Amino acid sequence: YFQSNAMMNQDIEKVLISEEQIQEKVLELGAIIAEDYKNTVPLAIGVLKGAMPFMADLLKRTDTYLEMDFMAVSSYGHSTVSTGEVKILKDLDTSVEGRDILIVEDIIDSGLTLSYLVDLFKYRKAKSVKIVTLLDKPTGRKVDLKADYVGFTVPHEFVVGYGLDYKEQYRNLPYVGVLKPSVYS
Amino acid sequence: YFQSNAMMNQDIEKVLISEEQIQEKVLELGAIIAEDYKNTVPLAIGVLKGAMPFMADLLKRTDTYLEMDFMAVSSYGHSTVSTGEVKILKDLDTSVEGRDILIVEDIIDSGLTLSYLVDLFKYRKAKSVKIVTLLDKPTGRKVDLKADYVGFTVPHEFVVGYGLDYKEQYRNLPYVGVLKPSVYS
Amino acid sequence: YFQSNAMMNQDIEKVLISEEQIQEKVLELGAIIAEDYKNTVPLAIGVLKGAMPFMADLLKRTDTYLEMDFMAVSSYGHSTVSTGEVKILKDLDTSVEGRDILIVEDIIDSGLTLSYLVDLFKYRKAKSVKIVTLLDKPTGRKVDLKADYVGFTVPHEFVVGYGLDYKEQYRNLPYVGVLKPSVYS
Amino acid sequence: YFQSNAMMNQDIEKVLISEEQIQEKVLELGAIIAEDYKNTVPLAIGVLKGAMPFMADLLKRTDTYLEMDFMAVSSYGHSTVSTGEVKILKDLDTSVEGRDILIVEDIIDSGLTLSYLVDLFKYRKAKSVKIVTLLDKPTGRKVDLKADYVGFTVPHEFVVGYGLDYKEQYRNLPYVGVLKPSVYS
Ligand code: NA
Ligand code: NA
Ligand code: NA
Ligand code: NA
Repeated sequence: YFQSNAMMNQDIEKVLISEEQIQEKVLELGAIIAEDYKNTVPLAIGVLKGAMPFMADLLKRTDTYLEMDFMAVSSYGHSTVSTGEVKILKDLDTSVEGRDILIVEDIIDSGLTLSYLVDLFKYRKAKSVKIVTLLDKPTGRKVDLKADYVGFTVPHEFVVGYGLDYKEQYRNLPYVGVLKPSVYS
Repeated sequence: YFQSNAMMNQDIEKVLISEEQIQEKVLELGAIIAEDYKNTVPLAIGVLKGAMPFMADLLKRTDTYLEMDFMAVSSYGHSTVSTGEVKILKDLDTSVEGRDILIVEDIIDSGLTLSYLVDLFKYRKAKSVKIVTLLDKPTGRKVDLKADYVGFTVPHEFVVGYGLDYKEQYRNLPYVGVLKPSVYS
Repeated sequence: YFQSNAMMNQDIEKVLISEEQIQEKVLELGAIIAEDYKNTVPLAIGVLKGAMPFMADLLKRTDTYLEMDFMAVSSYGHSTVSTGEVKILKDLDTSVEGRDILIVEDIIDSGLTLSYLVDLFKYRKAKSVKIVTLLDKPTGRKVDLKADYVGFTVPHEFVVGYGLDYKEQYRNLPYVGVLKPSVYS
Repeated sequence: YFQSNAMMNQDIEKVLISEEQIQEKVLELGAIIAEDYKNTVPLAIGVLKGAMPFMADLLKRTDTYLEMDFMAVSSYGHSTVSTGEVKILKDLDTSVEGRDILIVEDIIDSGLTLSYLVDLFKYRKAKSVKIVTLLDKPTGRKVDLKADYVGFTVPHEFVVGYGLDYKEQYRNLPYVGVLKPSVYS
């Protein structure tokens, strides 16, 4: 009976999106974004913690002047389930007024919290607000919200990796995998 | 006479560390850290915003269970320049007590800020605190502080890219470059 | 020649609003607010740090069920002076949606930051947003904004005390005084 | 039958410490503190939200130069029930190094949170750290901690008022009362 050190791959049912697929797509989106933001320096924002790996790869493949920033938010309880209103833990380091804001996200599902942030930025007089998401789960929507750039449309699979976690782990996987039912059931 | 949109490359005097060099070193360091933390899930933390690109790539090449978190800090004025004490704007999302902390940094120069945080984590009863930095400028130290893992030891260059900025721009370059004198003086 | 320890009163040229006046006005305002909010538990919010002494005394003389909360904000520089847009350092502990918000302030001058907060709460779907200020300098307005409750309308005086500071000192005076010119110039 | 508008007093079993007692004590503590901090300008800190009414009254009865500041913290869960380690939501606006810190609190019960903050300030190189608390429940201690100034020693009563809440309400009472079992049972 061979026993060895636990590896994350042992918890993965299958690879939904490979690292190779991801890099191919990041290269595509970054080129499109560079073209679309040619003239101005936008503020590319990521909401911690999920967006980090994608935002990092995407922006280095986006050949244009831009500024990066980040926000941290937390839930107010069941009221973060109605309008998506969240508690701001860390706001942007610079003002939104007159800026072209690009929100970089790992996945859009219910669309609630991203919807709340987009309109908060429009309230703060952003010149524009657009969203680029690596993954999109359209059947999950609880409010209408269409991302401006989408890497992949995914079905209702329990996904982890490339920013996506299960109990704060797995975010470091270089691919998006489907977690075996055993691990979370 | 022909004009057109500006490109970041025009502002770079030379490439100090190529994207290929960074990737080779990230692979190397990822493997070493995975080996060192194979029997425990450490808390890998990055201090916004410079550490992101490196933290993303490094953790992707570190095949072990681990948790990610982030801190945001700001200067208290000259009392930060003289001692490292910084104002915490976003604290860790989880407790430090009993955890193995791994601080991921882009560059260590004076070492003041990092030293303040290291001893803050020790005050909070961390089990261990280690530091991995992509770049190390040992001649700049104002306090004794040696990184546990170092990608590159750099000389006296004005650098930008791969997280390093000049007036908040250039962090998205996929390499570490030397900025032309004209741009900052 | 006799010297001794310094006393704050030495720095005050004249009492503008005495402790006796403030207390009489707080009693009056607290009774009005209690009547206006008798059938609802409003969320009374103070923006740190100036509003504290007034908010403590006001709410104590307001005999009705209510909840207290506080926000902390900082300036974005020359982008907070022409919009009022400020950086949120500490957001409310509870959601704004559907709540009657009562902002307690020490003084309204330009009305910029307060106007930004009011419309922020309306963006957050507050049921109502009202403002009670101990002092009002209407001649300083940079935006149209009238408080719903005002203790005293003040002229063009350099004031300190009862929350108002000069270099973070004097906030503990139990009255509002005019600072001797010597101290600030 | 006779039904009237709900008043907070209807939820109060009895008044444990009256407004009259509170003011008499604040006057005493304020005079002692002004004497103890005669020569220096201490940084008087309050942890939101409970400390507000007391800090407000106490500091205005403290006739000495001082700076006020505030912190906001949140629990990490069960790990905040061992060392008292908490998540910092709002840190001090100024540095602690070399400052005489005076923590103003409404009540010390387990002593966990305050013990963590006191030693955090000593870690940040405060010149001194002392505590003034309105109420003290010494039998509640889970860690050793004696306040330097204490208004009243209270037994194990479910208290509300003068900053103390029950479901975020009652903080505005101008006295400290014992809540009727009915209300919380
Ligand atoms: Na651009
Ligand atoms: Na591990
Ligand atoms: Na009410
Ligand atoms: Na003093």
